[PDB]
Amino acid sequence: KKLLEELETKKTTIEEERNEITQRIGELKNKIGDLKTAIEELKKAKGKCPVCGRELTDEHREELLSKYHLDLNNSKNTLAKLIDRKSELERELRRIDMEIKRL
Amino acid sequence: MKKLLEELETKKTTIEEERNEITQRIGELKNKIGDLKTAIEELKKAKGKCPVCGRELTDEHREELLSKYHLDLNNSKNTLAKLIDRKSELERELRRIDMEIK
Ligand SMILES: [Hg+2]
Repeated sequence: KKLLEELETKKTTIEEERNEITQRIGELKNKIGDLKTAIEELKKAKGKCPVCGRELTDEHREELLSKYHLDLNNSKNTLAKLIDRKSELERELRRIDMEIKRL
Repeated sequence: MKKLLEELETKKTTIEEERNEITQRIGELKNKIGDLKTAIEELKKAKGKCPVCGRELTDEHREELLSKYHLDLNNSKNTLAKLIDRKSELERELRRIDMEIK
């Protein structure tokens, strides 16, 4: 019985992880999108920001570019890892059920 | 005669020059129109800071800037519609000058 209890609790723990990961994947995609369109605009700068109009030097443009591309890649590496993790948790869930149904 | 002919050739050329400048305006204009649409798209994303350079972008400045860009966008589209119609007309006149020339 306590075995069943532990399985049921482990199952809710997995679903919580899977639901949080699902939410993280969505946010990361939004972030990745924002980074790309930001990098796009930034490349059009030539002394002034094309979005807000304020002064933006080639030096800063460049640095802002390096920073955003580093943020973009890291977010894509995390996205990929999140996807794999979600797929793994789904197999665990199917398996945790397997054990339950039996008991 | 020979002077009528000259006048016809000289007018033909002034029309091609007009037609060629409008063509160039249209190209620039279109690119300015795409730039305003992309600047507005990014600007709609601001919430305290400019999403592009990270500077402070207050909600008040965002709306004002959004007003200016929308205003320049619609106008640019106004001029563009006009230039295209003018160019279409100049080409009508060019075809008409050639006839007169035969
Ligand atoms: Hg900016």
